[PDB]
Amino acid sequence: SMSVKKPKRDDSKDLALCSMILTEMETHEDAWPFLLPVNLKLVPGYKKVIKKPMDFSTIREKLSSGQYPNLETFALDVRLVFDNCETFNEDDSDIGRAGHNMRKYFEKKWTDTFK
Repeated sequence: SMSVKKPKRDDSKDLALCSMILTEMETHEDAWPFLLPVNLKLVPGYKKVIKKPMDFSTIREKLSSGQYPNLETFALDVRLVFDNCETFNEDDSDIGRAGHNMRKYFEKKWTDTFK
């Protein structure tokens, strides 16, 4: 509350460490469905169904330009990528499986880096 603060967590490395995690996601072999925005002209259904499209390139630009106020907002957009993928893709598809794999990969890095 006013003039009563929990001890200050060092957040000065967060930007750099989120960039490294994002690099590792970008270079994963199952990243290919997620590297660029879904083409809303060429993928029937996507525009209407997926209210908040997100992809790694968009996260990378947001990161590089100070559009994440903190590391939680960064994790929200990464998770959004996988939640969108599950909304639109069957579990038993290459893209569906890619999404589950990448989410698992991300969540381990996240815990190991920050928890």
